[PDB]
Amino acid sequence: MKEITFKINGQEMIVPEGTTILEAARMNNIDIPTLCYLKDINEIGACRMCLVEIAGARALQAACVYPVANGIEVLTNSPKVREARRVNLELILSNHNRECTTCIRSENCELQTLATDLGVSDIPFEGEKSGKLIDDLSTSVVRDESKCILCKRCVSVCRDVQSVAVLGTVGRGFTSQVQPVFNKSLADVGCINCGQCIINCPVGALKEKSDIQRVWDAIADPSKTVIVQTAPAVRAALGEEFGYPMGTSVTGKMAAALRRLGFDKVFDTDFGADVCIMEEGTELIGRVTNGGVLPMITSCSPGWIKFIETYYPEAIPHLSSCKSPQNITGALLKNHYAQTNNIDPKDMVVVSIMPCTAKKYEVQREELCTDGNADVDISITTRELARMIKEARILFNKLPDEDFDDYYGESTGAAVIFGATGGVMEAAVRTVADVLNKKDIQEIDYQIVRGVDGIKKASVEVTPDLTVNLVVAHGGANIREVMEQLKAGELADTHFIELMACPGGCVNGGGQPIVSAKDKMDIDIRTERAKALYDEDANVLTYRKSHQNPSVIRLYEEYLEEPNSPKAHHILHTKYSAKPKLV
Amino acid sequence: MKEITFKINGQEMIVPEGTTILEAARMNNIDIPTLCYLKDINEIGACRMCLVEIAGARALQAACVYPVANGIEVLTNSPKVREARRVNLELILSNHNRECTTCIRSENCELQTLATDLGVSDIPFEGEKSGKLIDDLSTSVVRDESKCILCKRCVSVCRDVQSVAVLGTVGRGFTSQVQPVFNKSLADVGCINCGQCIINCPVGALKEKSDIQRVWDAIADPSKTVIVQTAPAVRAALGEEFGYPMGTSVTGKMAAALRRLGFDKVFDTDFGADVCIMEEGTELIGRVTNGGVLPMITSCSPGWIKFIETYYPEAIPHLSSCKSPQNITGALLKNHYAQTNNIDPKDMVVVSIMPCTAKKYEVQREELCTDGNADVDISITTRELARMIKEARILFNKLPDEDFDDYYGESTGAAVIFGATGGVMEAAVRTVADVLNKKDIQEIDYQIVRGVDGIKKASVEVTPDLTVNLVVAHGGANIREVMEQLKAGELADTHFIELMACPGGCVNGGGQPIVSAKDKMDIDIRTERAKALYDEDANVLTYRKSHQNPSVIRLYEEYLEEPNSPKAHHILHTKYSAKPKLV
Ligand code: SF4
Ligand code: SF4
Ligand code: SF4
Ligand code: SF4
Ligand code: SF4
Ligand code: SF4
Ligand code: SF4
Ligand code: SF4
Ligand code: FES
Ligand code: FES
Repeated sequence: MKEITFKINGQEMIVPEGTTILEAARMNNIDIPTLCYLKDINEIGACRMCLVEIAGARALQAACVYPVANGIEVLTNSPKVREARRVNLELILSNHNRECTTCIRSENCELQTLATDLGVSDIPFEGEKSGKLIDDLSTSVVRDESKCILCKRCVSVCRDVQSVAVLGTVGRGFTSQVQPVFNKSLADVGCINCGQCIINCPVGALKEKSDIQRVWDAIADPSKTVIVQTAPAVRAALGEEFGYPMGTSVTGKMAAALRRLGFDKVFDTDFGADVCIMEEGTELIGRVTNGGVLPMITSCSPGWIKFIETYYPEAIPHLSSCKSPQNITGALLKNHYAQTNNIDPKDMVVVSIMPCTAKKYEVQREELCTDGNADVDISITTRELARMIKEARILFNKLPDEDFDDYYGESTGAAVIFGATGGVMEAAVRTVADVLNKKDIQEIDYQIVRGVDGIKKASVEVTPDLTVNLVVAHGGANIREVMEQLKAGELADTHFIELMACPGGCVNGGGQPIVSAKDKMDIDIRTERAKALYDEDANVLTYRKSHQNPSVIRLYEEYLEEPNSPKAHHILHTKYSAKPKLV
Repeated sequence: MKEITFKINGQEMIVPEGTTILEAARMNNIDIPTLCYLKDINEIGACRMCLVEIAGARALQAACVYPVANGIEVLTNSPKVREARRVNLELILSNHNRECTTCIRSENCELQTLATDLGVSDIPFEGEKSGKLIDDLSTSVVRDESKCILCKRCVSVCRDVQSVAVLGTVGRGFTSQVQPVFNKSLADVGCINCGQCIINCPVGALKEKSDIQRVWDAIADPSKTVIVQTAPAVRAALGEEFGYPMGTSVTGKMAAALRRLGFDKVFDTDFGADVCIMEEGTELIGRVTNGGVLPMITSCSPGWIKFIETYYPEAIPHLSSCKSPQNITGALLKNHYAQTNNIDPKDMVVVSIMPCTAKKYEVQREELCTDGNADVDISITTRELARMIKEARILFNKLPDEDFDDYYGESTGAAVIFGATGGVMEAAVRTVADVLNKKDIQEIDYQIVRGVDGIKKASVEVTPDLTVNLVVAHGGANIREVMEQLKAGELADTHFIELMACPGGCVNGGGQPIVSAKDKMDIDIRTERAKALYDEDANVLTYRKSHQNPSVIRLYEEYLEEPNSPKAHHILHTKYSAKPKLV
């Protein structure tokens, strides 16, 4: 490690080799504007915002990608720098459609914050913006080309982080635009509905498919009763919308606010989640005792199973036949609650507040229906629920707390930890150990693989006669790596591999509220969300295990008999088919 | 008091007579959109944004000015209400220029918040705007009629609370615009530079005169050294810009930030304020001992003295020849500091940070010059200081603290109370009692006059042979009332009256940062600012009395000789002439 000495603006510093002047000034309490810069993701120098005077330099240099050097002098407040920033913002703003009353981003468009910050009132230079081509055809992602700034963040994210890379650049000059391949639509190619591309864009050129009109139409029907259900991870970040500090639980406030909307029933996805935990435990027991297809993987997140269908069909024996916890609880409410309440199943409308955006495509699937009836009707993301609350506009900061409904709102901590990565797998191994060997484990040690961060390996003795190999995976690149190893066959001994496309778990999902870059250089939002969720876990004083909850025991005794029954297979078990690829 | 029962949205409530529905919903934790409503100021129903359904009503009614009645039923989320709100936003935005990148208000324009809140899709209803012209001619206030939406808050403020009313409405249809009288400019009529009209406008149609370009030109000069001057009320509300809670002191942080800006010298006005208090007290003693013109009034705030010379020339003999504390400090730096430092008086540039906007007109006055030299050069408000430091872009939330330079940065609590209501006169009577009778008083009981709030009276025995009558006034209507009473001669026995043009004192001045009506309904920002300033006063552990400060004693002994000297009169005392009126 080499030590570099540099002198800026009255202060000298020693830094390691590879240091950039930007985060060096950040550490030394100086801020420089950023558009195209992301920490360790997009470092190319296309933004052309961050100019600083360099001693001995013919012209200005961009501080974003500028490596430090020894003995240099840097001054950041010359008149040339200010004039260059003003003129360059005037140039770049002549393309972005200036009707900022109606952008979804609106208040936190980083371009708008820069525009106000530089105080550049006038725009002397006119122009002819590029062609307006609204791609309002796909299922989840909507693109608008009248806004895009060629920041290149979206393409870098979809190339590196997700290892999919269905976006590229075409043309030259004004003809240069970001497009999918073959001039098709997003849904016509192998897009995974990752949600990272829509969350990382600093302008609002991308938006999600809005179904709030359908929601208002559904709630407007007196003949239709509404069943709303909640994720464990909605209270992980929603408080950030209302100016609350990171890590606030508003669960009772959320229930009260949803009741003020006039929803007939409020409920949690937790109960069916415990049901499917019992499920995967049951076919674990079966595949152990019958030599089932191994290694086993879950079927929780729609995104990566979509990826497996699209790209690697050869692992289709390895998937779990179970349907998603969303799908489990949706079918459960549409059947058992309907039987108890003696109401026509078409007379219920079920709405879900989930953070994945891939569920928008997942609900559109033909085969996720029971008895020809829709298990769930409308799925919505956290951001658009927030805007629904804002258009209703109840002062959220003074709500009291409320409880959930019988029976399917009850909670357990091992099912609270669904929000973080591997909590599903933790609950599964804890429950199967409790069932088979009466073993009381709370946490599992994880082996961090050298050179790859985000992949986690574990192996704990479930029974003295059977030690189960455990692998955790989040991040599309990690999925690609572990799938390549699985095709190579070196994971033959492995038993469970848990996968989601979105890195860091659902707290880092596509439906989570938008955050800027500044807080990302400060604090990992994943870390604070995980701490808040784990603190919520430690406070669950009713049950830390799913199989001990009296509600799931009641349902199993009365209506579900045992898992892997013919009724259980017919209602909760499904098959998947490979999808045609257009790549 | 009559009790009214009303049943809204599933809950019944009792209110006193005259309690309209909006605050009834507010205390019941329900919010309704407001544009044209202000608490106790503007109740007219022009906005037509706050529509709510009423049982048995042919059409919708505006909740803003709708009185409650017994046995009514109110529904707030019918589809009719939503469609009406959406169409009225679509209509009203068709006139407001949609160039929201470069409004001064920008981020916190209430129209932007409403536009995002209602989630308006597009504006199909095109056309042309009203005729436009920018009156970029007045000294302080700048108008842009292309933006304004006929909220009528500005005209109500300038009519009621200021008792000036130089704004009105003209024309029919599109020709209906708010304008001054006789198609003139703002500076051509009896405008007082109140600043309330600037602070209260919820759209950004009004702004202050910007001189940041002159500031950057001045600081760019190496041949000119810069001395910056701070008012005590600057840190009363600066923190609100950076997301800090109400009542945060960043004084040392401000000193550090200013030093990072390249200012050569920093100084606090408390020294000159103490000198002015001594001069006023010496004039007190002289007019008592020589039968001077009574009652005594200050000459502190430029606004009200502008009002007096413009409207009531008969009060000139009752006025005090002393200049404003910032002006006296500027002259002192122009003469005594120049003598000590042996630097040519034109080679200094002095910039002042005032919460008044009337100082912009005040510095333009030709009579306020010493020896043909400009006492102070540039004055800027707190808001544009925030803008200049934001574009300077140092991360203000992690700055350490710094001290002020000698001998003119030292402070006393008697000068800390300068910004608060009545503190100047408090310090004056405390110091004169200390000088003449060695009387130790910390606070004086005040008589609140019945029927008028903001007019404040006291009479405590300064000496057993002389009790001084004490009156404090803030608010243009209160100024008008006390001036009318003075002309009637009812205040013959009175000795001191304070006149602050902006209501509530300079802590509520035009230079303070913009706040929204949501802030104004629940809490008075004046109250929290006064509490912060008084807590700062209680922590002043160096001196609670001006005349015990060694710095003022040194300057009086070495350079100022005795107060009310011929040199003191020639340097610190001035005459005012009546200005022609065009009303
Ligand atoms: S980039 Fe989009 S959100 Fe930002 S100011 Fe422009 S239109 Fe508004
Ligand atoms: S969406 Fe547009 S602005 Fe955002 S990264 Fe992609 S190309 Fe750049
Ligand atoms: S959804 Fe995923 S695959 Fe599709 S463009 Fe975005 S990041 Fe790429
Ligand atoms: S992290 Fe969450 S949103 Fe992302 S794929 Fe997994 S379950 Fe879906
Ligand atoms: S009213 Fe002014 S500040 Fe508000 S959006 Fe329009 S232009 Fe921008
Ligand atoms: S400044 Fe103009 S737009 Fe604002 S309230 Fe007054 S008249 Fe209406
Ligand atoms: S500065 Fe004062 S007098 Fe002039 S328009 Fe504003 S409120 Fe009225
Ligand atoms: S109250 Fe304050 S801001 Fe208003 S005129 Fe007086 S000193 Fe200036
Ligand atoms: S912000 Fe520095 S090059 Fe992008
Ligand atoms: S807020 Fe203006 S009419 Fe009600």
